[PDB]
Amino acid sequence: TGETLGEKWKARLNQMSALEFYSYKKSGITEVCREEARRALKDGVATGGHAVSRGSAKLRWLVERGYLQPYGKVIDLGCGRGGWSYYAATIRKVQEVKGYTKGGPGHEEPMLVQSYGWNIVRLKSGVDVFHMAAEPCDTLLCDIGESSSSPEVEEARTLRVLSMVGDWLEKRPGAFCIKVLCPYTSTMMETLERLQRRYGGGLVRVPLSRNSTHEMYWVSGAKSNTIKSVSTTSQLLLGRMDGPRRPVKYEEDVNLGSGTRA
Ligand SMILES: C[n+]1cn([C@@H]2O[C@H](COP(=O)(O)OP(=O)(O)OP(=O)(O)OC[C@H]3O[C@@H](n4cnc5c(N)ncnc54)[C@H](O)[C@@H]3O)[C@@H](O)[C@H]2O)c2nc(N)[nH]c(=O)c21
Ligand SMILES: Nc1ncnc2c1ncn2[C@@H]1O[C@H](CSCC[C@H](N)C(=O)O)[C@@H](O)[C@H]1O
Repeated sequence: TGETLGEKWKARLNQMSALEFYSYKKSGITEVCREEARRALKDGVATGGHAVSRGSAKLRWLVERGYLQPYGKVIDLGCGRGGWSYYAATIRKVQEVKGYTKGGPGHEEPMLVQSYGWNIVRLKSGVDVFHMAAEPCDTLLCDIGESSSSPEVEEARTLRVLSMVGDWLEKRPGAFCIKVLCPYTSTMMETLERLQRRYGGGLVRVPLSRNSTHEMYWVSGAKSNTIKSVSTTSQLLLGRMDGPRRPVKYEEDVNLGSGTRA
């Protein structure tokens, strides 16, 4: 009554027992194996081509199906350690990549490794993108949204980055990948259609994502209907909460390799 499918989903999620939530997080999702790569982020090995974060595999999932084909100048807002930046540098059509994150006592500190094409990567900490001016780009990236147990707080936060991203979409990317932390409220499906009407694109759910978050990524390579695509992911997560759990589909993490300009 009066609630969206996503709203009716997150309510039951907040009422799950500790074990009911633990066994449900990874049930039936796809996940990249990062064990041997975490022994690389600490051994100082920058040559092995490992990923710094799991975001490298997530973006590798999206770029490898035309959901976004980066090129020219690319920009990743909230790069953290640059999981999205180090994969974008391996793309052959891109030239300049710049990452930006604060990395203060509030969040993750950027890491610099030697993945293939690391010379074109510019990751600096100490930036607040909510007070940053938009620069011309051909590929916009944004992975900022922060979880919250209240569907209204996730809404109040997601509209803030979508209003900030409108200044970078005012710089007209050629291919973008914007994360919509909460797309499932009646105010959300409203705005996401309003932005797609003027700037194009569509939303898509990545199998790298957990069952605990309703996050979806607004891409430039998919033209899906908004309300139907969001509701599809809503109904998809609900079925996983009732029956017996299912094993996670493991995969090999990206291997960005090593090298220089080419
Ligand atoms: C940790 N946790 C998260 N969620 C739910 O999953 C959604 C996203 O969960 P997340 O795991 O993706 O979030 P994050 O990326 O920060 O990792 P982590 O698992 O460590 O969760 C930490 C955050 O979850 C929130 N949280 C902690 N405990 C609970 C709880 N009992 N119920 C709801 N939210 C919680 C807190 O705001 C905390 O900051 C949250 O909105 C929440 O409804 C939980 N639900 C139950 N029923 N029991 C839990 O323990 C729980
Ligand atoms: N308001 C803000 N301004 C700048 N960076 C922010 C921000 N809010 C969150 N962030 C940053 O966004 C990052 C998201 S983690 C994403 C990292 C990377 N895109 C990857 O996929 O691997 C966090 O590390 C956090 O530091």
